[PDB]
Parts: sequence; C-alpha cells; structure tokens
Amino acid sequence: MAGGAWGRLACYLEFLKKEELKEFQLLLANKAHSRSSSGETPAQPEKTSGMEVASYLVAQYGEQRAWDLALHTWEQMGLRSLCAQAQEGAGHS
Repeated sequence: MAGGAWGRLACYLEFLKKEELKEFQLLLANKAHSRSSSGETPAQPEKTSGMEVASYLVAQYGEQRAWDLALHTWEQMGLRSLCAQAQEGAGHS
C-alpha cells in the first residue's frame, strides 16, 4: 500500500526501534534546518511506531523536508545502509 505520503517510508522505519528511532527523531530536531537560538521545535512529540514517525514527519514538514532532512539525520547516527537503501532504486530488499 501507498500512504498519506510515505508507503515504503515506514518499511525503513520497521528495521529500527527505540534503540535509535528515538535518537533519529531527536537528532532531527537539533539539526532542524531553521537554525535559531534554541535548537528544538515546538509541541512535544507523541509518535512511537515508525509508521507514526512517518505521518508525524510529513506534518512537521511535508515529503520534502521530511525525507531530505531524514537523509541528513542518518549521517548523524551512521546508517549508511539506510542512506543507501533510500537511493538504491530498490525499495529496500
């Protein structure tokens, strides 16, 4: 199935769990392409599954600054595999 604007998005977000899915949604909000003198976003997050972080991130931004910033946020953690899979022409494997 396709999504609101995700489909396969939540499949990437099925591999990882709180062990670094939390760090992902965290590191994101620090990087947060605004850049201003706080380095957070307003309204506390409430979304725990990868699916939920999907429909969350498209709300925060849209497809664009969701995924474009996501592909940075894996540079922070060190998920070169994800940054590969996301671009591999493959839709995971």
